Amino acid sequence: IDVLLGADDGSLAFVPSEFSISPGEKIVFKNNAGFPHNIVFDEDSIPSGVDASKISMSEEDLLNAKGETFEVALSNKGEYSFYCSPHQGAGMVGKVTVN
Ligand SMILES: [Cu+2]
Repeated sequence: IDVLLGADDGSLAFVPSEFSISPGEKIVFKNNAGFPHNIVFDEDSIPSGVDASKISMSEEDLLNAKGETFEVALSNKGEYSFYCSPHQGAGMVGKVTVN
């Protein structure tokens, strides 16, 4: 599944922001508008035992240019909350359910 980082009208949002996927399905986050952006998984809001480090960008890492991607595959079932660190306050947050 492809997820846009920033909407086509410049809104600071993940498009889509809430979605479900099957285990092993790849998520391709694509830098679109209002960059820089990043994708960070909340360590307190992911399934028990999962290493946030294996699926997240560092809060200091950034996708700076249009078209840059971050790809991740999730295996453990459950809900995962994620956000864009510089735009968290603006509401650039999401949640993926692995079912
Ligand atoms: Cu952002």
